[PDB]
Amino acid sequence: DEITKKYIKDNIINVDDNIIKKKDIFKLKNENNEITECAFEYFESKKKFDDDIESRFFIINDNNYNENINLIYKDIKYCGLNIQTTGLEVFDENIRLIQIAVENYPVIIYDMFNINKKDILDGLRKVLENKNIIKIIQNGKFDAKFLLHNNFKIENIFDTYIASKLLDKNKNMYGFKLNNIVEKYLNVILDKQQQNSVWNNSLLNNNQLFYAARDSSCLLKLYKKLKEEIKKENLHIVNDIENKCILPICDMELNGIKVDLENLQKSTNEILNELNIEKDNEEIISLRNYRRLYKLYSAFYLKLPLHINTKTNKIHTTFNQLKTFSGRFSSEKPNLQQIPRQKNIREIFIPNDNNIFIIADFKQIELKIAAEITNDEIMLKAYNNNIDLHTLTASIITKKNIPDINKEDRHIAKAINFGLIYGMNYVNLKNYANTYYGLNMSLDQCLYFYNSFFEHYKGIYKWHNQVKQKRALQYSTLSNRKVIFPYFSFTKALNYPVQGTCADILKLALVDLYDNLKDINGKIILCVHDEIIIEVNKKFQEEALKILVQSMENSASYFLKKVKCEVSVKIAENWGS
Ligand code: NA
Repeated sequence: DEITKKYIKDNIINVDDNIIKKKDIFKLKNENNEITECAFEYFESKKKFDDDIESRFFIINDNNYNENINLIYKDIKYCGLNIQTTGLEVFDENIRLIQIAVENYPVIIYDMFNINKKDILDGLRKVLENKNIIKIIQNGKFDAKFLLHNNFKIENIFDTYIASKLLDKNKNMYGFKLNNIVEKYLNVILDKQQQNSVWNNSLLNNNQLFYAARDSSCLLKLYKKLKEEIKKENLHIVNDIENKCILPICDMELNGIKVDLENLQKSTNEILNELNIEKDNEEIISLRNYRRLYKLYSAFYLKLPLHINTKTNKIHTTFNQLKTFSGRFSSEKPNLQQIPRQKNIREIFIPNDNNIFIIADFKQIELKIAAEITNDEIMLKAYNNNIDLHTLTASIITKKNIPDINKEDRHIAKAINFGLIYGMNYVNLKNYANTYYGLNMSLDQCLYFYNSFFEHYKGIYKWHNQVKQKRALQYSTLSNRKVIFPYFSFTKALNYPVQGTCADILKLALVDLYDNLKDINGKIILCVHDEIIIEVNKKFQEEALKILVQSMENSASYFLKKVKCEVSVKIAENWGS
C-alpha cells in the first residue's frame, strides 16, 4: 500500500484516498507590527464539501513545526477549542489531539502523542490561559476536566451546549448534539458519518480529522448566532454564571471526596446483622424496620463501594447543572443528594491527612427569597429584625408573644409555613401536617391557620392571586432563567422562582468561591441542596471560614437586595457533626 503509506511522516493513515498535503503562503499580520506573510503546510480534502465549513487544517508534531503558526493566535479574541481523547474517564485516559479554530484560518491540530518538545505547546498554553481569549467549546466540562487534569490552565469558556440548553427554556429533553445545534441555528446538515473512532492508535484516520476539524470550525459561527440569541432574550447573566461555573464543577469532580472504609464496612456488617435480625423477626415493626434497613443496606451501603476508587478511597461523582428542571445541581454515580441525611452515615466521609472540612448552609433561604420576590412588608421587617419566620407565624397563630412561645408552636408554624407558602388549601394542609409532622389538627383549626396566615401575609396573598389569576406558563428567575410549562400547575408555578433563585445563588457562590479559594489552595468538594463543603489545610482554618462566609453572603447579596441571608457554617472533620 503506497497510497496508504503516503503521509506516515505526519502520522496519518490515508484510507479513502481523499487527503492532500498543500504547502502555500498565508497572509499574516504579526511578527513585530508589519504585515508578514508566511508559508505553511496544511491538509485539504479532494472531495468538495456541500456547505461552507472550514476543513483545511495544520497538524503539529515535534518533527514538523513552524513557530510562525503561533503568530495566528496574536490579536485574536475568540477561538474554537475542541479536543479528542482516548476515552471518557480522564484519570484512566490520555489526550490525543487538541484543536484550535481561528477566524478565516484553517484549524490547528496539536498531536499530543507524537509531540515531545514543550516549547511548541507554549502557544497553546498561552492561549488557553489568556483570560481575554474566549474559548468556544461543545461539552466544555469534559474537555476542561481532561485539560485541568493534564495541567492546562484554562479560562474564559463559552459553552455551546449551555447556550442551546438555556435558549430551549427547558421544554425539550433531547436534541442537544453538535449536529442538532448546528442544524438548527446554522441550518447546515453535517455529513456526520462518525463511526466509533479509536484515538488510541498512533495513526490518525483521514475522514475523522476532517469531521473533527469541522466540529471546531462551526463553533465560531455558531458562537456568533447563539451569542446573539442570548443577548436578545436577555440570558447574559445566566450564561455568565453557568459558563464560569464550569471550572468549579470540574474542581468538585476532580477533587472527589475521601471515604473511611473502617466505619463503612463496620456499618455494613452491623446494619446487615440488624437486617437479618429483622428477617428472622406487630406490623409497623417488621415492615418499616426491615424495608428501612433494606434501603440503607442494599440501596446505599452495598451501592457505595461500586464508586469507591479502590486505591484512593475517593468517590468521584459526576455533576450536572442543566439536567435539573428547577435549575439546581444534580449528581450521579453516585447521587449525593440521594444519600441519607443522618450523622451516623455521613460520618464515613472524611478529609485528607493535613486537611479539614468546612461545611456551610443557607438558613431559610427559600423563605427569604420568597419574602423578597413577594415583597411582603411583614416578613421583610421580621427578617430585618432577625426573627425566624416560624417564630413570627407561631406568634400570629397562637397570638402569643416571643417570650411565651414554645418549640411545639414553632413546629406547627413550620408545617403552616412550608405548607401554605407553596400554595395549598386547609384540607391538604391537614394531610400535610398529619403526615410530615404527625399533628391531629382539626380541619377547622387548619382553616383558622389558612385565614390568619393569608390575612396577615398580604404580600403572599397578592402573589398567589396574581399567579393563580394570570395562569402563565412562562416563568423567570432573579437571574432571568426562563422556563416554559406544558400546562399551568399552581404549586410548580409558585415554586420555580424560589428554587431557581436558590440555584443561582449556589452557582454564583461556587464561582466566586472558586476564584477566592485559590490563594490558600483550598478545594471545593460538594454542593447538596443548600449546603456546600470545601476541604482546606488545617492551617487555613479560620481563613477558609471567613472566605466561604463572605463568598456566599456576596452571592446572596448580589441577588437579594432587601434580605440578609444567614449562613450557618461548621468547621468539621466529618460530614456529620
Ligand atoms: Na469533540
